[PDB]
Amino acid sequence: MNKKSKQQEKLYNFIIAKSFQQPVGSTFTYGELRKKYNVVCSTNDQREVGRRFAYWIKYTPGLPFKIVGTKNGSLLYQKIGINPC
Repeated sequence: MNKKSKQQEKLYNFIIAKSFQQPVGSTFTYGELRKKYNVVCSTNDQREVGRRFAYWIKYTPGLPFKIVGTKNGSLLYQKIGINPC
């Protein structure tokens, strides 16, 4: 919608790109990707992006990711292969 937080858009755009850059087979959590973000942001902005990410990945079809378990109380994702055959 029209109104939005510039700060969360930036962190989210980064998390998305960083997830796609994961090599095939690698496992990761949101917090592992978040800690590689160079800019400081509030805990509030971290958790909002975390949840927008957790639902993007779980309900957007055709993404090269799946859930494989948990790690340190967070969901554990895995980058999977994109190009069968």
